Formats: sequence, C-alpha cells, structure tokens
Amino acid sequence: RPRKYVFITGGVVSSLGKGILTSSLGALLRARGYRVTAIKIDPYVNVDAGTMRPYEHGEVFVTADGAETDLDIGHYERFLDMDLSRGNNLTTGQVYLSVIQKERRGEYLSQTVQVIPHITDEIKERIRKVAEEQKAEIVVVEVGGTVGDIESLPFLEAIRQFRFDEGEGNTLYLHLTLVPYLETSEEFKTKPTQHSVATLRGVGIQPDILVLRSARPVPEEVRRKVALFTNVRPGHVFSSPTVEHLYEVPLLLEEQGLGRAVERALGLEAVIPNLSFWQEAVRVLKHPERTVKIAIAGKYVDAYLSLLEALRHAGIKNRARVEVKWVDAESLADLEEAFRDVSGILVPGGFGVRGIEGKVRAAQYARERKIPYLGICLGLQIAVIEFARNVAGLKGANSTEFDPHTPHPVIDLMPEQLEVGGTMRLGDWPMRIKPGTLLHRLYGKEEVLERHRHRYEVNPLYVDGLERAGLVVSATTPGMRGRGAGLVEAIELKDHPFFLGLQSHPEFKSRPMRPSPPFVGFVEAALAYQE
Amino acid sequence: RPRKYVFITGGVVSSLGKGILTSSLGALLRARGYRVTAIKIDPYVNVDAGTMRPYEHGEVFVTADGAETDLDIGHYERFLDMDLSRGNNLTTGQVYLSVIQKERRGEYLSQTVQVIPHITDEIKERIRKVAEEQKAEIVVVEVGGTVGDIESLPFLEAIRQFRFDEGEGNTLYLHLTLVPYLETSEEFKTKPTQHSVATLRGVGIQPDILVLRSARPVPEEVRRKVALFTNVRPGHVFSSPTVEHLYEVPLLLEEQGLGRAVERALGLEAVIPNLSFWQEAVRVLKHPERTVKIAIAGKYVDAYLSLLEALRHAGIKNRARVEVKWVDAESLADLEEAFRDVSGILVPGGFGVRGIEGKVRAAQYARERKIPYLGICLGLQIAVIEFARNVAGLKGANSTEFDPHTPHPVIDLMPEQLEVGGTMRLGDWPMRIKPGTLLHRLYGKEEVLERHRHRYEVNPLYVDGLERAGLVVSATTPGMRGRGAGLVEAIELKDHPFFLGLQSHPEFKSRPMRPSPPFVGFVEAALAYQE
Amino acid sequence: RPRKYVFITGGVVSSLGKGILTSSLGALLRARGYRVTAIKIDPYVNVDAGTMRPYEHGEVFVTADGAETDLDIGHYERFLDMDLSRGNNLTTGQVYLSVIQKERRGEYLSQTVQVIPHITDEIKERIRKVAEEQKAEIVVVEVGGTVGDIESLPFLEAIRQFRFDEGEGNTLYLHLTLVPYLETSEEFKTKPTQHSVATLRGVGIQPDILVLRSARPVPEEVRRKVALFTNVRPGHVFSSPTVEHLYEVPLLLEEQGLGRAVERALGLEAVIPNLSFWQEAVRVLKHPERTVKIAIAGKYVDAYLSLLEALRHAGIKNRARVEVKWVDAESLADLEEAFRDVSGILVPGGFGVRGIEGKVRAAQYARERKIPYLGICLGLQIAVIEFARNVAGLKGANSTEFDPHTPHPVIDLMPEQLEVGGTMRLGDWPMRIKPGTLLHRLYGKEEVLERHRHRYEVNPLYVDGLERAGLVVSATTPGMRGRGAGLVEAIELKDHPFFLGLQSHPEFKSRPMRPSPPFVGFVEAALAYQE
Ligand SMILES: NC(=O)CC[C@H](N)C(=O)O
Ligand SMILES: NC(=O)CC[C@H](N)C(=O)O
Ligand SMILES: NC(=O)CC[C@H](N)C(=O)O
Repeated sequence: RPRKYVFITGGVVSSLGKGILTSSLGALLRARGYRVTAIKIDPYVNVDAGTMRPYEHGEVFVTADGAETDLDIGHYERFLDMDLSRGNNLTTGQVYLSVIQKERRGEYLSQTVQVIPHITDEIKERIRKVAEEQKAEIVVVEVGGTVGDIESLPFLEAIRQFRFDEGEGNTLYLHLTLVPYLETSEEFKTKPTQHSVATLRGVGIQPDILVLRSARPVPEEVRRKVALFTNVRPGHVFSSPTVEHLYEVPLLLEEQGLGRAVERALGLEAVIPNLSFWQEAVRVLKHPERTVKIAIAGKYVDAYLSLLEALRHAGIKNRARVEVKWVDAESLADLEEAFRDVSGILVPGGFGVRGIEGKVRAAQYARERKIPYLGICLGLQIAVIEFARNVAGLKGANSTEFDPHTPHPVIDLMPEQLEVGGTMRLGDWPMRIKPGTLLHRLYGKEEVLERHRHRYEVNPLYVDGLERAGLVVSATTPGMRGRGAGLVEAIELKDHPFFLGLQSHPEFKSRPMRPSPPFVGFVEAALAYQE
Repeated sequence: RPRKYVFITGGVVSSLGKGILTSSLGALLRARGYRVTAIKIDPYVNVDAGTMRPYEHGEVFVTADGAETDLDIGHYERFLDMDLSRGNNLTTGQVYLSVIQKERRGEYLSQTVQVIPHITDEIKERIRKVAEEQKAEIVVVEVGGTVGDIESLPFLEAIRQFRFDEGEGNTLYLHLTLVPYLETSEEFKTKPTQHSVATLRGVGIQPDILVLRSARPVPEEVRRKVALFTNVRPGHVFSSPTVEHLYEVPLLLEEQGLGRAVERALGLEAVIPNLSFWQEAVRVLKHPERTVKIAIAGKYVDAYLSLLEALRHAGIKNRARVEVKWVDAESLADLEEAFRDVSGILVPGGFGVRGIEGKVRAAQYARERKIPYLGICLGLQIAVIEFARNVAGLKGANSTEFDPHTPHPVIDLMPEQLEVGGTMRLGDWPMRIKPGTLLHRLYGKEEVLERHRHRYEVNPLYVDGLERAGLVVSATTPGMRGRGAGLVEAIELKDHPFFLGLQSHPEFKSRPMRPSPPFVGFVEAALAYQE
Repeated sequence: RPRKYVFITGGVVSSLGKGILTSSLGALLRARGYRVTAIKIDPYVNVDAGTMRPYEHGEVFVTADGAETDLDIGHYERFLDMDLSRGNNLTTGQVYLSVIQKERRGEYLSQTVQVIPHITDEIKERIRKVAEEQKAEIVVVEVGGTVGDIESLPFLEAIRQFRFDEGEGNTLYLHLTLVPYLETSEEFKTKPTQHSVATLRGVGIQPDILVLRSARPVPEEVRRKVALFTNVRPGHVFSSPTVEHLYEVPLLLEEQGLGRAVERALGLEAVIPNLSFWQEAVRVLKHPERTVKIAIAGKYVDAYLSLLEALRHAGIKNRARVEVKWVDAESLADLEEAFRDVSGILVPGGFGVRGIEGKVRAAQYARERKIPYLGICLGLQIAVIEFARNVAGLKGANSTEFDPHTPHPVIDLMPEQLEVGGTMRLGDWPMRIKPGTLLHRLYGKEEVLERHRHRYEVNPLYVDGLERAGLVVSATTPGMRGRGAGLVEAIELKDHPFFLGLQSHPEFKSRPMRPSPPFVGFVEAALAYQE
C-alpha cells in the first residue's frame, strides 16, 4: 500500500485561509480512518519561529517536542487530533542551512551544489522523513507563500518532482485561488484564477483540484468555465465560501464532494467519513444553550490563537457560548467597570514588564471579588506575585524578569541547583497533580503532560512561606533529564470558587474533540458565577 | 509641436472603471486647453456594435456620423465635450477585415501577411488617422479587454510600437489594476498588481503610471512598495477609490496629481486646469436644492446609460436631484399606485412588441392626469399611437412594427416616396422647430441637429387628421441626402403642462456642461408638477 | 471507434523540419493500415497561398480541387500517399474572415463575438469537418509558427480544447524543439527546450511526446533529464537528428519507438508497420546502380520543391541517382558548355518574360542535339514557341503573356469560344492521351487526371499548321464544366529520342511510391542518352 501525497498551493493573494483548508482536508481524511499528517512549508528564511515575538505578531505554536513553529501547526493538531513535531514545519532557512553545512563538510564529494537538485532533494527528503516517522498513509503538504513569488519556487519544484518519484496515482495537487465577487455587478471574476493556474503550469505543476475562495460559493456554471480553461475536470472544482465558524469548513467541503474526489484521485476505495463530532460542534456553536462572558486581561489585546480556540472547545463541551471581553492590561483604572458583566477573568502569557502591574490588579480583584480566575504561564506568575504581596505581606515581591532587584524574587530564573543552562523549558513536561485539589477535580488524573515555553519559575525558597499564607501548590513536576526537579507547575486557592494557575500553556494541547480541563473548569466556574 | 499619445491598459480583472478613468483624464487635459480625443479599442470580433441588441445587454451609443459604437464613446463625449466618430471605436473585426480584404485584392504585393507587422500596422494607422482628422494634440487610447488575455495581444503590441515610432517624450503608458482590500485584516493585497505589471512587461510594455483600483484609496506606504517592485516611480502611482458620483473622479485624480504627472511625463509646460464646472456639478449632486421623482416606463428596466446621464445633467442645471422609479412597461396594472409619488413620466426607446401596450397605458395616463411626459423615439411613437386611438378615435391604431396588419398604420416604415432603402435613419439629422411651441421654448432655436437610430416614422397620411384632433407637430426635418423630406421629428400637446416627444435620441448629445433642452424642460416641468 | 487526434507544435525556433516530422508520422500511421489525414495550420493572415508568388519565395502547392496551398501539403500528400484538399491548409485569414462575415450577417444572434470561443470554435469546426469528409481514423494537425509568438495563440487554444471535447485517450500532443549541440564542449543545451515547454504549459498545453531536433541524436541520459523537467515520460522523448535523405526520417522515428509510443498513447492495439517501401527507397538513394545528370533551365534557380521530388521518385524507380545542374534561363550564352555533361534538359514552369528567350534557346538546343527534353507547363509553351519559330517558320511567334503584340500568338489566353472568365485552369483536369505516342508509352492509359495552374493555352488556330510542320499533339482535354473543350495538354516530337511537354504540373501528383510517368520516362531517356 503506497503512501499518498496531497499538495496544496495558493494563488492570486497570500491570504485565503489555506491553513484551515489544509486542516479541514486533514480532518476529512482522518474521519475516514486514515493515519494522516500535515506539513506546513514556510518559505521564510527563519530557521524556525524561535527568534520571532511569541505573541505580538501572531502566536508561535509549540509542539510536544518543544519546537517553536508557525501557528498553522496548531490548526493542524486541532483538526487532525494528533501531536506534530519540528519536522512538520519546513522553512527555507532549514533547507538551505543543512545543504550549506553539508557542502562545507565536503559531504557532497567535491561536486557543484545547486538549488536543483540539491536544495530540492533536501526538501523532498525532509518531507518523506517526517511522514515516515509518523507512519502516515496520507500526507498533506501545504506550500506557504503565493504561487508567483520568488521564495516558494524551490518548494514548488520540489513537490512537482514527487509525481515522478512516487508513481501514478500516489500524488494529488490542489490549488486555492481568490475569485473576487462584485456585490453590484453580481459577478465572479475568474481571471485571477486563470492567470494563477497558468503561472503554476509554467513552473511545471498541473493542479488536479481547485478550490475557489470567494465571499459566497461559486455557481456551477462559473465553476465549469474555470474547469474548462484550467484543464481541471468540472467535478474537481470546489468552493470555499466565507463562513461564521471555522468548524463548518470540513463539513461544507465534504458536502460538495472534496473528500470523495480526493479518495478517487488517489485511487483509494470509497470510505464513508464519520463527521458526527464536527456536525454537533457546529450545532452547539450555532445554538448555545447559554452564553457567558469572561475577560482576558492581556498585554497584546492572533496573539492568543490557541487560547481562544481552547475557550471555544471548553464552551462547546459546556454547551455555552463564551464571549471574550478584551481588557488592556496596562490600562488597569476602574476595575468595577472594566470587569462589569464579567463572570471570569483570564490572565494569559507574555514577556516584558509592560502591563505586569496591570495584570497584578486584575488578579487581586479576581481573588477578592470571588471571580473565577485562570492564569496561564505568566498568568500564574502574576497570581503568585499578587498573593505574595497582598496575602503574605511580601512588600515589593515580583519576578526578577520585571524587577531584577526586588527584595523578594518569588519568581526567578531556573534555580542553579536544579539546572543542568540559560534555556527555557519547552515542550511537554510531566506534571504530578495533587489529589483533592481543584486541579485534580478537573483532570481526573494524577500525572499528565503539558507544553511549556518560559524561562522563569516559582522560587522554591518562597514556596513554604506562601503555602503557610494559604497558597496551594496543586501540582509540581518531577523534572526532566535531571532538570527542574520539584518545580511548581500549578497553584490554586482553597477559599475561592475557582482560582487556578499553570506554568504551562494548556491551550496548546486543547483539541475541539478533547478540551483542556483547566479551560473546561474555568468556563464551568464562569457559568456558575453567572448563577 | 509633436502629437502626444497616452495609452491606458487594465489588469487583474475586466471591470475597473477604466472607461471612466480614460474619460476623466480626457477631461483634465481638456481643462488645460488641449485639443484631445479618445479612442476605445474593443478587442471583440464584431466589426461594430451594429449587430448587437441596442438596449438589453447595455446601451449602444450612436455618434453624429451615425456609427453604432460601444457605450464608452458616450462617456468620452460627455467628459471631453466633443463629438467622436466611427474611428474612435477600434475593434478586432475592423482590423482583421481590412487587412484580409486588402490581401485578397493583392494590395500587399504577393508577400506573406501576418499579425505582425500587418495587423499591427493597420491598428497604428487607424489610431493616427482618426487623431489627425480630429486635429488632436493629445490622444488617449484605452485598450479594452484585460492584459493577459488572448484578444488584446495584437493591440498591446501595436501600442508598444508607438514609443519608437513617435520618439522620446511623446508617449505615456498607464495601467489600471485591482488592489483587493480586506475589511477585516485591514490590508491591501498588491500581488495581483505585481503579477499583472510583470505580465505587461513580458509582452514588452513598461507602464509609466499606475492607478490602483480599490474600495478605498491606497496608502502612501503601500503605493511606494508597488512603485518599487513595478519600476514605476513613487510619484507616478495613484489611487482610484470607489466614489458616490462619477464626476468626482476627474477631481480626485487631479488632486492626487495625475494631471501634473501626465503633463510632465509628456514634457509639456505646466498648465493650471480650470475644473470649476466639475467642482460645482459635484457640489450640486451632493447638495441638491430639491429632489423630484420621475418614472421610466421601459421594457428593459446600462440599457439607458445615456438617458440616465441626460437626466442627471438636467437635474444639475435645475439644481435638483432626480430620482428614477423603474416601472416595468409590460406589468402596466394599477397605474395610480404605479405612478404614486411620481411627478413625471418618461417613455424611452426600444424595439419589439414586448411592453408596447403597457407603454401606451402610461402615455394615456400621463396625458389625462396632466403629468409631465417625455417620449424618446419609441416614446414618441407610443404617444402618437395612444393619441390616435383615444383622441382621434382611430381604433386599433398602431405601428406596423407591432401590428403589421393594423387598419391605421399611424407609424410605419420610411414612406416609399421619401425613400432613396430598408436602412434606419442614423446619426445627426436636421430638425426644424416650429416657433411658439413648447419645443421652441426649450431649445430657443429654430434649427438644430439630433441623433437618430430607428426605422419607423410617423405616417404622413395621418398627420393632417391627428393635427385636427389636436396633436401638434412642433418639429419636422427637411430631410438629408434627399431622404425623409418632411418627416415628423417632434410632437406635443397644447393643453398640457408638459407633453413632448421626439423621434431622435437627444440623450446621446447631452453633456453635463450642456444639458439636452428636452430633458431640462422635462425636469423643470416635473418640479413644477411637484408644486 | 473514436477518431484520434495528434497535434504537433514547434518551439524555440521556426525551422525544425516540423513539416517532414508531421509527414513522417503520417507515413508510420498509414503503414499501420489506418486511414489518416494531415492538416497544416498556417497562422498567417493570407486566406490562402493564392496571392503569393507561385515559385520565387518557395513553391505554392496545388491540390486536386484546385486549391493553392502551402508547400507542406505536398510533403503530406507524398508521405501519406493521398490527395488532400483546401480544407487541409487552415489559415488565420480563413478563420477570422468566416467568423467576421458570419457576424455581419447577424448569424451570431446579437451576441458579442470573441476570439474565444467564436474564433476558436471556427478552428475546431474546420479541423473536424475536413477530417470527417476524408473519413479519417487518425488526424495529424501541425501548428505553424512557433510557440511563444502572437499569431499561433488562437490555434494553440483551439487544439488545447480538443482534449476535453474528445474525451480521454483520443488526443495526443507532440512538441518539437531545438537542442543546440556544441561541437567543442561536446554538449547538448536543453534549456531552450525547457523554457519552450514551460511556455506551452503556460498557454495550457502539456505535451505527451517531445522530439528534440539537433545535429546528432540526443543521448539517453540527456533525454531523461529533459523528460524529468518537462513532465514527459522518458520513453516519450525522441530525437530528430539531421540526415542525408528525408525518407530516412520515418524509419529512424519508428526505430526509436515513436510509432509504438503513439499507438499506445492513443490506446490502440499494437500494429506492426510495413515500412518495406521506405527501407528500399532509402537503400536505392544510398546505393544507386547508376547516376545521370540533367539540367533545369529555370528562371528561379524551394521554388521547384515538387519538381525535384518528382525527379527523385523517378530516379529511385530507375534505380539511378539524378544530379541536377542549375542553368539560369536568362544567362542563356554558350549552350555547349552550359549543357556539358548533361543527358537531359528540363524546362519548368514560371510567369513573366524574364528568362523566356533563354528557355527558348534551351529547347531549340535540346531539339536539334537530340537531347531528352521535358517541359512542364511553361516548359510546353516554350517548346511550342521554339517549334513555331524554327520549324514552322512563324517568325516572332510567342505567347501573348510575353509579347501581347506578336504576329503569331501561338499561346494566348483561354479562347473566347471555349470560355464560360479570366481565371486560370486549376486542379485536376482530364487528359485524353493519344495511342501510339510517347505519352501513351509512358502512362499506359488513355485517360488520366493531372493538376493545373496556368492562364495560357496553345492557340487552337495554330494547331493544324504546327502539326503539319511535324508537331504531335499527344494529348488533349475534353474540357471540364463546359470549359476548355479540346485544349492541347501535351506535345512531343516523333523524330527525337525523348521530347515531351505537358500543360499541367505532373510533379504535384508524383509520390515516392508512385512516380509520375513523364518524369520516369525523362530519367529513363536521360540514362539512355548517357549510353
Ligand atoms: N509566555 C509566558 O507566559 C512567559 C512568562 C515569562 N516571561 C516567563 O519566561 O516565564
Ligand atoms: N430605439 C427606439 O426607440 C426604436 C423605436 C422603433 N423600433 C423604431 O425603429 O423606430
Ligand atoms: N507556372 C507556369 O508554368 C505558368 C506558365 C504561364 N504563365 C501560364 O499562365 O500558362
């Protein structure tokens, strides 16, 4: 049974929702029982998303293996319901760096190294390597950038070569384009699509399937015209209309027949997908039994893409619509009005002093006014800082990240004793939950894994005291590779309806099919608070 | 002093308002005192617009010389304020037919005839010939179609050759493209523009000026990015935002600096344009002293492009906003409600029986209820028919176009005596107005020219009787080339506030700077009726 | 059983021998028993080759139906061994003229007519119409021009559309390109091929087969590289090396596997071609039993393409190599040296006085010195003129074409009595051969058809006298459609080893498989003369 490859390119304009299309096709294939994996090719020169801002210009996703990748990997994980790794985000920097380092070591045996075939071999090899490791039966590869630009050329060439390498029936090429619709003229402009496919053909790729992005679905007559001038059969031209909920996409594509078309094109026996989860999730999103509002007091108010997705997953499970009120951390200054008509307060992650003191106030206000509180990473550090100051009377308490000279570094770098150097804790780390805690009630397990991306920890030296003040350490980590043994992973308050914080980013693991308990509980408590 | 040529191409999509851009640049140049002319190249194979439907799929304009052309010629005439001719609408059919007929006659002297240079020579020759006849100092040529399609290729090549033929400083190339704007992302997508210009460059043309069509104006920073990747200097990239009134375009383009950029590029001494007319016309359109509503009882409710423009011109002169209520002729069946809140009824032109009887009812209703009435071409024939039936008691009266067997053909083909064969009366025909009539009051002249396009006339044999019944022949034509001597050109009613009809299409000559009197009076009477 | 279409395009440069490739594939298919036909698309604007010079810039072929076409039709007829017609030479002029005339007649029903789909529909319709009339099972269509130029675009689009129209397995696309070979570097440059195919793909066509034109055959390794970067399978990339004899082409292509590849691609059951004729003809050309030299006293010394082919066909049948000595008619002035080592003199066709008197001398010299003489069309008129002057003593005798005022118009326009106006006799005309003549000995029939293209005939009024002088009219035509009844078609001399002339162009019908008797005899007589 040969491995199947489905490549996805985009044309006309850079933004078409190609990430969600890839994810949606991934879901339709997994809904058929196939073992699938998606690879996001990002033509940029950055080796990885590690040197970029973690939130500001859009969230940087973190995989179980600790890789910092493009946010699309998160989409992919959510729609396919599986962990991806560093190998699922391929960049120009990675490819050129390996090939270049390889020829400096003389491993190319004195020959002249070139984009073709050397850079292109590296690209294909990485695509196959990761698909092998994940035992994929079908692999969906999304080419970032836009057909017609310079950066994606090496990648378009690389994937073009797969048809010959893999043999007939094992590769399929899909191209997504923009079809402008004039509300007045009431007409769909297909020329951009025509020119884009012609350009793609010029580099050597003939799409087998086309998806036309437009405000509304593209009429059959129009789709036929496009089919005939592109060399794509009529039944292989589909629409990608704009929709209210992202979860609707897999459904509308399957209904039009994308799934069937794909199976056939790959010469696979027809399998009836089970889309029961998506259908119900979309039903819940369109008809919530109730709706509650919570506030996100962040300093970056797609910076919290995974966070917002996590809230949505929890909402669905609670059969409730979760409305988000964005509260600018720094502005925190009438809290009564800022959190008016708010049944929950969430303090997300971030770096830098900006907004810290503002978040501190939100936490205090949420602790005193018995308002559900969820703190993620920095959110926990904030809570620890606010508790340290106003409950343990540790005046000036803070994190050395914000005040390197505070007299009470309740949050500081990795303790020298627990170190092995100046690197963050990234990826999955085991978390031992304490029985009888709120954390325990939510998970229902005593041992779990959550993903991390931070360089500051709760200072051990202060734990004993804070606990005496009434702070509960509902979770700790046994460490990993002899590092961070004993570090605090979660904190909560006993005399509060819902006050929880975690050092990790549990949003990163949240899947619409399997919500993150910390968020499930947060939403549940919110609803409770709303009475 | 060399003749200057400004070529205008379009890219990305077929609809960008390139016709109005051409017209607007034409206006800015005439506002500088230059003798200008515009040529519309229509890549279609039709020799002319003569075999197309006159109204249904958009109006077919008629020039003073009787040529049936694309509607853009009308725009051109209105913005430049000058009559154009058959030579101002160049088509593929015209070009290939002349070259082909020429080689069949052996006039190419036994050589192999080809698209290049023979078809391209014909195109350039026609462009120069018409510009010469019109003594143009600056000629604006608009290339129909979209860069990247097959049909316009011979024309793009033809105009590319002008740079070398005319010598430096005498040719300028402008390209209009679509820049999609995402209301959400709040971003302008410039890739389509980039790809389009790259394609244009590929055929051999480097634009000197670019105009970016988009919902809103394109920011300076964005325009600079486009300038740098297209080879067009920053100061030569302009915006074409969507606007309320067409007359605003010349103004916004001049303000941004298109006029100045053009003069400079053509090496002409700066001239301060006088845009006083446009500024006031736009002021009137934005702030009408009053507004009246009139109904258009037509069978095609851009079929009446020139008609609606004519109403707008009249409105401006009357400093009033004219609201049009579309009344489907055929549906005419409660007239009281159909013309409710209507201070004027206009019955436009058309061919075919469809809606005739419905129009007849509108006329009768407008004659009895003393409601201002304006009938254009068919509009007059309708009025004559309704008057014949209900005032002269000529039962069954009609036009032989609708009832070839009516016992009273008050409207029929060109009288055999007045003929010279089965062709329509097209283009300007002299009209002798009768002193003391409503027609006379409106024009203020006794002799004028109006454009025609019809094959039916008021049957002479019935004039005497109809006049006795009370119908007034306020105009007749002395004929032309010994044809149609004596034919009725206009009719009106003495005992009515405003009841007028003309055989010609006076909308075709209406200019915003010089409104058509028949419409000026119609609007004036409407206002009167509204009290 | 579906009709199969094989399209042939050319890239990089205009001259690649694509005409002979088309012809050669045609031969391989007919050698398999298929009914085939070839259509030559000539992108030029000339409706037909009728207004071009008949010889000067290359011969203009004439088909049985009297059509004047591109010389490729001749190749086609020779390799396929079948008569083609006007419909086998499609031009831009024909296509645009029909569509244009059609819309002027309003036959497009008021719609806007465009290159696509109207011009393209006309092209496809003409291709199918002619294939139907000829009951073709396989049709080979050659696209003139070069991929990448403007003129052939409408045709490339037209043929691209056939794949969808005809359904899978019924269309095949072949592209011929130039692969430069550096004699020094000893390398084949494949980039031109790469860029050309990329351009072809850009217009929407993916070649299934490629033929690389180069000085020498392209190595397998190189062919594989081209296959991989063009999307064409390795076994479908072939070579077209330069060769000594044109007849070698079908053979080398079949040997490489073009025939097999084509049958398979069209989903046809393998048929073993019988290439026995070509193999022997090539054997004869490489190893002639003998060789003789004849002189061609023409005024255009590919003007005589069909003539030279006819000589080659005759040579093969006589198992002798025929060497041609070009003798410039006008220069005729030492005949002894001009015809030194010449065993035969041929005077071909032409128009105009230039060289007439020179040809006259060659004829006289050939008649007196008992040297084999073959006169084609003008060649016969010359002989009649020379005989009239020097044997019948008709001083000043001539053709009115050269001397409108000669006192003895032994050759003049179509006799007024035999006319029906000022048109030439074109295409096949029946020729009644007289028993016992040299003409009869050669053909072996009394009635045959030969193709014509001339406007001058032997003046009847002079026949009687010339016959008395000793001239023999070995053939006459019963006329056609009541025209030219009785006209002289051939003349010969009784007291001469070989002196023959014909009014028609028997070269046009000569096929390598079936030589034209007049030439067979001419060569035979030449050999005889050489002793
Ligand atoms: N993303 C975050 O929440 C980071 C919190 C803090 N900067 C740390 O390094 O721990
Ligand atoms: N356009 C018109 O108004 C045409 C009216 C009528 N068909 C005529 O030929 O006179
Ligand atoms: N091609 C020819 O041989 C033409 C001969 C001569 N011009 C004729 O019209 O008969």
